Amino acid sequence: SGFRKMAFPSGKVEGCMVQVTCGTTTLNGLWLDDVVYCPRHVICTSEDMLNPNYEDLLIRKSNHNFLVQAGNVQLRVIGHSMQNCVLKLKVDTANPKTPKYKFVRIQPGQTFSVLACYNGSPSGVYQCAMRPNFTIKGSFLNGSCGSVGFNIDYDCVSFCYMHHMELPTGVHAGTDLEGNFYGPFVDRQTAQAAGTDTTITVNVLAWLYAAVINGDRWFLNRFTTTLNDFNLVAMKYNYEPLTQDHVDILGPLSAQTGIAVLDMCASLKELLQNGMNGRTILGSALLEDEFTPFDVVRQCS
Amino acid sequence: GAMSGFRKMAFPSGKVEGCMVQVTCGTTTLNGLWLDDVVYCPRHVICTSEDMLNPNYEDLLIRKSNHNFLVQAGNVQLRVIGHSMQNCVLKLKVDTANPKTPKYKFVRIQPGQTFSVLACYNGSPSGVYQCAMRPNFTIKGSFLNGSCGSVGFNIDYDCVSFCYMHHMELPTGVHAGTDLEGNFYGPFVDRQTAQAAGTDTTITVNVLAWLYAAVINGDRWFLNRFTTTLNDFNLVAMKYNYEPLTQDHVDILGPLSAQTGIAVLDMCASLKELLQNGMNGRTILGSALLEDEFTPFDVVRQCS
Ligand SMILES: CC(C)NC(=O)Nc1ccccc1
Repeated sequence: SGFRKMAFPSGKVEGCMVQVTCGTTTLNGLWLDDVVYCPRHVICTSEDMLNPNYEDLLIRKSNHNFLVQAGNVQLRVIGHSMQNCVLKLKVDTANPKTPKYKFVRIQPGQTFSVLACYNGSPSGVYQCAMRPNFTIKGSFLNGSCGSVGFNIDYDCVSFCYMHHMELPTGVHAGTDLEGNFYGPFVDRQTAQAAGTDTTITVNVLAWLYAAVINGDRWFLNRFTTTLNDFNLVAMKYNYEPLTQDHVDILGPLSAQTGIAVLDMCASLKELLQNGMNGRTILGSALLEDEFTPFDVVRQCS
Repeated sequence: GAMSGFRKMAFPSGKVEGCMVQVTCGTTTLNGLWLDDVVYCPRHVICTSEDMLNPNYEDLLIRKSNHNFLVQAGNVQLRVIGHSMQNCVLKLKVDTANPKTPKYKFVRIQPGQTFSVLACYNGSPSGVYQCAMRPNFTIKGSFLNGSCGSVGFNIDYDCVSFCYMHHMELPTGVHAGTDLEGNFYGPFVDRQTAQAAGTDTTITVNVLAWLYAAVINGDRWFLNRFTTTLNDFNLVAMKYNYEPLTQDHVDILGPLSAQTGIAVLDMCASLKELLQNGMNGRTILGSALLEDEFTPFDVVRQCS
């Protein structure tokens, strides 16, 4: 018993963090093989960062512009290129601490760990989910530009996120490791705000399934709803609509607890309309939405 | 501001990952901590299921030889050249010093203080989380199976301060353990006899540090114009199962009080009203819950 949210052990990622400096700007880079990955906005001054031509500003930088430092050892840039919003700096030295790794792109509602870094130094690690509005909750004290998000599967690190900027609303925004932004954001000093966030409905249901596996059962009722009717009530409460895909992902938990997905959806619809009336689920008075169905399957199976 | 939307973080775990090993005695398998040429693990690794109600560890240990213990780091078998007991922690000397040994200390923590736990299974790091030593001397840990010997730690200036090792799960869902010198936190014993955690309380000094942090970051809806006496506050607080506040904790919040202009007992009056009215969907620093697992030490350093 006991459901604590956990981040992946960060050691494999710690051995890849470096410090990247262009002019006055300093931020974190990801050193894998003989390439350092970092946000492309490190080559911008105050003049440039309003509507910059990144590819034109980038060719006109040499290789020695870039100050790459890994501990006390300065890595030697022997080439640079751009891939969407990530700058790629090929260096002369392969990282001997390079782990088994992959670049993957995740979907809103999926969870990963972030290794918060400052000036290339790892400061802390936390578990989070990609919000439905494609932002990640976190403060200025939860990593600066170039900190990465990742999952670990087997012994392989799946890099899925790189932090590019902190929005004023206590959330940050970024890209995958191929430079494609998550959400309608641009790497520019312009008026940018996150849309209205919603609650990740499939994750709440995963969490309610976890509560049932830990014998927290008071909220279960004999009723079922339709996917159509559940969605009607869900959106009124700023919950995400549930898709038939989400229903299928929840399949294994339904088979392991005996609670059909639309059976559990009736309990969650009741929770939304009446609250918990002074009760708790898994020890919390609030519904958790940063546990994927697979997070529960790992921890509770 | 700086801490708008702050999430709690564990320390980067890599330095501890390098010290985790698997310790087996007979058919019992759990985690050990490999520092220099010593492996530390719970002493009940030497117990059978029948020993667990009333193990005589001194008796069980003297019947063990160095070759009773199987220590494994990855695919490498470490060879035990000695064993001794320090309180509830078993200490296995091995013939190989851990080349990944970080700079480290053994420290005992008080309730309310925070640290990270590297949850491990079969010597293998599985996950990491940040927590506080609860006032009832337990920690709320992961689902678990065989995470005994997982350690809790702080990192400061690349030196790892080891403060906790997991020993047992109480019937409540919470966990109990020792410092790295083998002394339990709280009144628990490493036996399978009927043990129950006391009624847990909210760490009030940590809540007040959190509310102060919210004020530095411009989140001010919960402040009132009232103040209170320390003993009027403690009368109300304990009725909400909040931990009593001492002059020590008043002093500890002193820097935050000076940085915001809000006297500690002023904030206490604000907290008293929060407990009265409740946060009912309203958020502080982006969190819909009164956080009690962030210490005044961390707030002052993150809000210079
Ligand atoms: C509750 C919100 C902030 N999320 C987290 O706390 N993730 C996290 C995971 C492991 C250790 C510390 C934190």
